[PDB]
Amino acid sequence: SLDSTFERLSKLQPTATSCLAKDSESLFNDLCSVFLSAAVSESDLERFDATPVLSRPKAPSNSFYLSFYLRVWCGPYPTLAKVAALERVKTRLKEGDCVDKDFQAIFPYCIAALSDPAKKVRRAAADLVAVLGSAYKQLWAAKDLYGKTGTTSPLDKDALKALIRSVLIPCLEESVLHEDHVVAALVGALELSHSARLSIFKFLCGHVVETPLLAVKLRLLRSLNQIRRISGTTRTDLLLPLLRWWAGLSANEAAELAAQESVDVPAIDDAVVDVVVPNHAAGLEAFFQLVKEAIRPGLLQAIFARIAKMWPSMKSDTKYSTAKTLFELTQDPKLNAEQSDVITEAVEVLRKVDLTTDILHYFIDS
Amino acid sequence: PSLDSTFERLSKLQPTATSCLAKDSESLFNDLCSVFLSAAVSESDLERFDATPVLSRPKAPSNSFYLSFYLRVWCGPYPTLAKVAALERVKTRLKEGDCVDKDFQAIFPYCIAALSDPAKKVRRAAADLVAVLGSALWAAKDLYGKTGTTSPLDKDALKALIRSVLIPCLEESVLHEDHVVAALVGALESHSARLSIFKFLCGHVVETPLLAVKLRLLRSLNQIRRISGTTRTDLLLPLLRWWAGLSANEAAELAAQESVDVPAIDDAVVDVVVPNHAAGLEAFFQLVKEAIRPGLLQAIFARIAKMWPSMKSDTKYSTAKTLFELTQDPKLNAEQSDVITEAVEVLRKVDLTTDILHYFIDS
Repeated sequence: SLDSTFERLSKLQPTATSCLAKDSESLFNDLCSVFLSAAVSESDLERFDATPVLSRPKAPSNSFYLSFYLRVWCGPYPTLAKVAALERVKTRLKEGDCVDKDFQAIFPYCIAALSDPAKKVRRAAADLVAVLGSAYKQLWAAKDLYGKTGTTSPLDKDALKALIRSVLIPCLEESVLHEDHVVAALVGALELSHSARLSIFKFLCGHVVETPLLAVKLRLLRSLNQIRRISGTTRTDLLLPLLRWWAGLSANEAAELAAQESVDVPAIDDAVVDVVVPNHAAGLEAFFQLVKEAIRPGLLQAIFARIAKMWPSMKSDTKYSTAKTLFELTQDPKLNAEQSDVITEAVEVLRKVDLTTDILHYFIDS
Repeated sequence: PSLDSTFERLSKLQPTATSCLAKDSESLFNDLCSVFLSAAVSESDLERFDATPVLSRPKAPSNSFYLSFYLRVWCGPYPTLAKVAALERVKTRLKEGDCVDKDFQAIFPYCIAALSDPAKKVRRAAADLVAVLGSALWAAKDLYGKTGTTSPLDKDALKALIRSVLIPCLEESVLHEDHVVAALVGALESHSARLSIFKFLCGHVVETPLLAVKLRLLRSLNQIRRISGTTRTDLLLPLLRWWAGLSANEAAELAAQESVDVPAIDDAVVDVVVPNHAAGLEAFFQLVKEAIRPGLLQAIFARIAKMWPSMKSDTKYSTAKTLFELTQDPKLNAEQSDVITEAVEVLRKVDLTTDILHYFIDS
């Protein structure tokens, strides 16, 4: 109409559950449908922004208002709406009531938005990071942003000033220029402070585990995954439950979440499996456990292929151990009865890899 | 008197028909050769010697001794002037219409071997001799004792060797020590005279006692897997068998005698076997199961390795099964043989197939 729908939304109940949370799913789509039509007019854009369920005067108290737009960018929605959303939050956070709460939990989504292909979106997330950075020079949605939990390992003060001032703000311009430059920049940052790399690292990783946005997981992972270790803690040591969650869900379940965000299941499989580092005993065990349990085939494939890629940098003795398991796996009575593809995939690992003298003696002696 | 004492001592020695490229006439050859190396520097002593009655000019070709002596001297660890002297003595001895009735083709291997010589003087002297041999069967069953030229060249095949490959690349081979082997390879790579030349060359390589000539000729023969249905392996296998038969003593000794290296031989002998040769690879496995010199062992396995990528699809499986079979052999395991270790080195170095791996697992 579009005011008839605007009035339908007028009589709507404000809430505190975030949009990045389970309970508010049915609400979000409804609002989001309207936003996709309202965002073409600055007039209707304000109409929408203003209806009381969004609760502009309740962000930062509420965690609803910002969460809605976070989710609208980083979502399978056309460019002008991702821009519009980034702007609604950009201008809304300059208002003054907002200089007492922290809002660090937005940076994952800005970081994500800077990997976006649309030039206008990268510039919009750039501007938004600038405003977020001017702020300090406590925590918004600290435990409610995804419903049950929020920002799991918060960012330290020195780590925050290092995130903004050392890694985030200096790379904005080239990040607007090169759709790829963000992952490169963020990796080259966490590989400027010694313990700030660690706190930024943990912070990013936790948000990657906890969001429902597969898209955010991927974009953050394009960079986060290409970091083997930082001061005694491996990225696997931080992200392994992401792998256990993703592996556990059915083919339906994965196809369905992926469809909802219009992302490709294989890309997720690859990204999830890339969480495990070479000489990580527990990550390897998780791999072997997960393949013994019934799982999506593309995931099975992705896991074994990862074991292969991991093989060259596997140390000598864990190489032997991985061959022992692969062998025993070929020899397992239950999988043999199933004639599962686990056998064939395992033998393919044993082909494609460069074996060692010791492994060969294992093969000979039984 | 330059050499009168020695020449009178050689006078009293009785000529024989057992050839120099044969077994028994060893100390005799050594003796004659020692004197020759000193006699070859003076034309006076060269002629005194050439004439000595035990050499038995002009009884060659009645007697296979005279020509075999100088043959053995080109292809020996002897100074340049002595090899040239021998090449010249045979050229001169053979332009003499005394010999226009016998066929001296059994000399061509030794010329070919001689044109690979580094010293240019030797190369051109062998050039002279190839041309003189070209203007025109000697020792056919005698040159090496029990056998001679085991597979000879027909009329068309011999004229093909002379006019087609030898004499046209002759001058460039005198300039370049390399152009000989190259010329012969690019020659066997006419038909099917190629095959008769091939058999002929190989027969002399198997049969000669001159490891140096075996090598020099193999530098070429080994560069040819097959031509018109016959594998070089099928022709050279008894060489491999003989050579594997030798003790470390005998190989080091024979090698010393000609001043060639046991390893270079190990290499050339083993490359005799082409990849997809059932009987040759089978021979390898038999030989390694028997006692052999380690250098040969290393070389045999090293060869199986190199041969692997060209092993046919199924033959990879069968031979990997065989290698495995060796590693599990209890008698060798008690010996803690180096065969086991070299086999596992093969099974490591090689790209396996799913079928081979399943063989390993179901083991």
